[PDB]
Amino acid sequence: LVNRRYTAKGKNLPSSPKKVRPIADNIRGESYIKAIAVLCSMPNKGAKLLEKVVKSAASNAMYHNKNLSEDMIFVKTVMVDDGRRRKKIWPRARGRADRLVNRNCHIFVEVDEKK
RNA sequence: CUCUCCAAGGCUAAAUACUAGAAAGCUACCGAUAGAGAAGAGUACCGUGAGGGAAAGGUGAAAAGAACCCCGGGAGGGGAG
Repeated sequence: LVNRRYTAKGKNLPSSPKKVRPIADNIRGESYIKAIAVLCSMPNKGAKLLEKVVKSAASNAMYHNKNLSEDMIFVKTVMVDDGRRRKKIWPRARGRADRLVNRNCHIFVEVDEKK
């Protein structure tokens, strides 16, 4: 389905997909200007990560299609998958130890020329 | 009774037990949770010490390891090879 000419992918980003998905829901299908404004405004780590990936996707589309400006572009699809995990130890009382997982996420954004 | 043997001195190869290993070979023996614990080692780690004891093999036929360009602080991705 993907026009892989027009897309950006960010692998192993430092946030959990459970925390990045809602921000993706708020910009899926919006216009590029509106999405960029939302991501700049909202002070969430996932918001900043999506901002980088979305800006890169728009840049790729513009570079390969010179007659496409920032205001014909809308964020067509947005996918947020889960990535590698790292386990570190958190020690507790009575010699008990717990493993403390750190999750990463993959982010895939495709833009498309507006309706 | 008869039949055998002649101690209280000292040696003796071979046939026999064994393979940590060395070389030459074999397997209706194993193929990475298997096989020695260990394809990387009694190392990492645990205990004052005696001692106990892991997990981790694979690009491609050849690095011929992605010139250069774009986004990004990078990472990474999108093109070009």
